[PDB]
Amino acid sequence: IISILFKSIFEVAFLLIQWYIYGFSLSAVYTCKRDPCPHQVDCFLSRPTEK
Amino acid sequence: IISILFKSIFEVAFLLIQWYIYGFSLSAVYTCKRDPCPHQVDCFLSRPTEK
Repeated sequence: IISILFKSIFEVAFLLIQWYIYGFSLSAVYTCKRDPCPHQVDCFLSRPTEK
Repeated sequence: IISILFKSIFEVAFLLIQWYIYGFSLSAVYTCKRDPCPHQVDCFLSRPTEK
């Protein structure tokens, strides 16, 4: 029973991190605001619909 | 005297137009905010000091 608890705890813990980090959809255009790039740039993904 | 005052008001009008539009010093980096470009770009001039 302890193993069956741990299997579900790991499963819901991995679902929560994916919900927090990425979302559940991918747009086609990303806007990036890092260095050494200037003010704001646009980047275009690869297969946003098939993923 | 009417010719002289006409040429002086023309002179001061052109000085005021140049003060309003350009200023009196060119920087070396311009920030451009126009379509069809993306969000904000920056363009480098040519000889900003000799001008």
